[PDB]
Amino acid sequence: APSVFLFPPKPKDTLMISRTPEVTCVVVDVSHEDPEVKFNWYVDGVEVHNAKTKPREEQYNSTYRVVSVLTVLHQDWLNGKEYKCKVSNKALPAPIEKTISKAKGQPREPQVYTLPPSRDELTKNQVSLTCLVKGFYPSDIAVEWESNGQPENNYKTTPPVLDSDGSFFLYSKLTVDKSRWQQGNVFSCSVMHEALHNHYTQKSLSL
Amino acid sequence: SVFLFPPKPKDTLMISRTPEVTCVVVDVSHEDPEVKFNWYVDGVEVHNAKTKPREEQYNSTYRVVSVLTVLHQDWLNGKEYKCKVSNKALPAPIEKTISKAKGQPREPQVYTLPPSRDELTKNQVSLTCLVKGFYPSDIAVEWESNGQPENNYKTTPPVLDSDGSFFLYSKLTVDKSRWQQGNVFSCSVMHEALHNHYTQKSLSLSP
Ligand SMILES: *[C@@H]1O[C@H](CO[C@H]2O[C@@H](C)[C@@H](O)[C@@H](O)[C@@H]2O)[C@@H](O[C@@H]2O[C@H](CO)[C@@H](O[C@H]3O[C@H](CO[C@H]4O[C@H](CO)[C@@H](O)[C@H](O)[C@@H]4O[C@@H]4O[C@H](CO)[C@@H](O)[C@H](O)[C@H]4NC(C)=O)[C@@H](O)[C@H](O[C@H]4O[C@H](CO)[C@@H](O)[C@H](O)[C@@H]4O[C@@H]4O[C@H](CO)[C@@H](O)[C@H](O)[C@H]4NC(C)=O)[C@@H]3O)[C@H](O)[C@H]2NC(C)=O)[C@H](O)[C@H]1NC(C)=O
Ligand SMILES: *[C@@H]1O[C@H](CO[C@H]2O[C@@H](C)[C@@H](O)[C@@H](O)[C@@H]2O)[C@@H](O[C@@H]2O[C@H](CO)[C@@H](O[C@H]3O[C@H](CO[C@H]4O[C@H](CO)[C@@H](O)[C@H](O)[C@@H]4O[C@@H]4O[C@H](CO)[C@@H](O)[C@H](O)[C@H]4NC(C)=O)[C@@H](O)[C@H](O[C@H]4O[C@H](CO)[C@@H](O)[C@H](O)[C@@H]4O[C@@H]4O[C@H](CO)[C@@H](O)[C@H](O)[C@H]4NC(C)=O)[C@@H]3O)[C@H](O)[C@H]2NC(C)=O)[C@H](O)[C@H]1NC(C)=O
Repeated sequence: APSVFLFPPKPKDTLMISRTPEVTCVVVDVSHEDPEVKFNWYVDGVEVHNAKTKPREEQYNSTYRVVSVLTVLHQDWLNGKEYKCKVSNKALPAPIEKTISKAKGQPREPQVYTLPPSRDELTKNQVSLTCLVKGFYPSDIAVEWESNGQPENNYKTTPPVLDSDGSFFLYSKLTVDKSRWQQGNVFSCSVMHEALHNHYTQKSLSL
Repeated sequence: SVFLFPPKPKDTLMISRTPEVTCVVVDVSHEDPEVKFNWYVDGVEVHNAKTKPREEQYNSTYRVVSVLTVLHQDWLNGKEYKCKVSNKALPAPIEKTISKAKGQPREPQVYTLPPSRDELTKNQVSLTCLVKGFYPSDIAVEWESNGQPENNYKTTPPVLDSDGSFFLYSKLTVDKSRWQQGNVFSCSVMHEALHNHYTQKSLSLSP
């Protein structure tokens, strides 16, 4: 019998007016015997009609996969609207329902702090530039690094972690050739979040 | 449904502790709840597992569990632990295997980072412990001061770095005053690839 997965928009998508945030309702394990899928969409319990439902794609395990995509208003998502996908199939005793929304709670502003490498790490060929991002809510967030207006690609960011006050934190780690750090180049940690002014801040780091 | 859980990292690294592998069984009904367990170590049956007396969950389903005690070195030497389960609702007995992640162990580099200047505005401050370059990801991190344990800390999960090794960050939050006074704070790290399975690095206010 069929299964349903509801996917939220990307954090970046909801924070920038230029981007297009979407909610996606994927349905898997639809059979040949009853292959028709109907989708119904609701926003805060109210039906909407603007969703674009893709034609169904057969898969290698001889089950059908069908996707539906609802485009979402930036402010609706940020204002906490609930997005419901109702999925109907003649193989299902009742239509499956999933709901998704922005995590509930008062948004909190990220504190962004850049940390230089430890003295001890200077023995090595490469060094670690650390960006601590703390006290934010909800956990939806995007983090990036750049230098001299151009993007630094050798970095990893930890997932968000629930702190003891109910807020979230994370760390991002940029790895650069020691030489570059020594020369005095400026490195910048960019952070995108709803509780930031213009949904964006950045903090710089150098010696 | 059956889920096989490994030991806690701390348990396998200290001879005093008792590492255990746990075989948790979910969705057990009242009509046919007569669960059995068979355990094998490297394909060889072992009879020293203790099965837990049962508890029941919020739904009509029961939550059931068995626990096998494990030799420290067996787990560190990569032995395979198999849990076999039979039930009246089951067409066939479910079975699962688990073991330590394969690969050459790699030693953690541990670096302590003091708070950013900007965070000094606040009532509390963040002491950061960067732990990098370790393999496998099983690891334990702790903080202490004056030989006594600091409780107000959180540690990120391990994150896969670009070289195939893992890193993480641990964040200790202390009252700003304490940092100012010049107290010494220490980040303790436990891992298989460390000498005596243990290292620690200290942090304090350096004029
Ligand atoms: C038959 O085949 C199909 C398709 O398989 C084809 O494709 C290949 C994979 C390959 O196998 C090929 O041979 C086949 O032709 C199978 O469909 C698959 O079915 C599984 C379920 O069995 C389904 O479930 C998992 O997927 C969720 C994540 O999916 C995203 O990421 C995947 C990679 O990680 C992608 O493959 C997938 O497309 C999808 O990708 C995202 O798509 C959106 C929309 O397009 C994009 O916007 C997005 O960017 C993109 N991301 C990425 C990274 O690409 C995963 O989340 C599901 O997890 C939940 O379900 C489990 C319960 O089953 C829970 O254990 C789990 O915790 C998750 O749910 C939690 O709990 C509940 C929900 O249960 C929530 O309330 C809660 O919030 C949630 N989170 C928690 C608790 O934290 C799940 O693991 C696969 O996605 C699906 N594959 C595809 C391609 O659709 C089918 O199984 C086969 N059938 C049989 C019988 O064999
Ligand atoms: C009736 O209720 C029960 C009880 O649940 C209670 O929990 C509450 C939160 C509440 O919501 C309510 O549900 C109840 O009060 C329901 O059962 C629960 O749900 C599922 C059963 O479908 C089951 O499996 C999921 O969790 C697995 C891990 O659970 C650990 O962590 C949970 C917290 O996140 C704990 O709740 C849980 O106890 C367990 O905790 C660990 O336990 C050991 C004990 O030894 C400790 O040592 C350990 O420290 C401890 N804590 C933690 C934090 O670790 C999870 O692994 C499962 O995920 C995999 O399998 C899914 C298949 O369902 C895949 O979809 C998914 O991708 C996962 O990943 C892949 O799995 C394949 C194998 O399938 C691997 O090969 C592959 O490598 C792997 N890839 C990955 C990860 O990339 C799964 O999500 C819960 O355990 C169970 N809860 C309990 C408490 O037992 C039940 O649904 C209800 N009944 C009905 C009919 O609905």
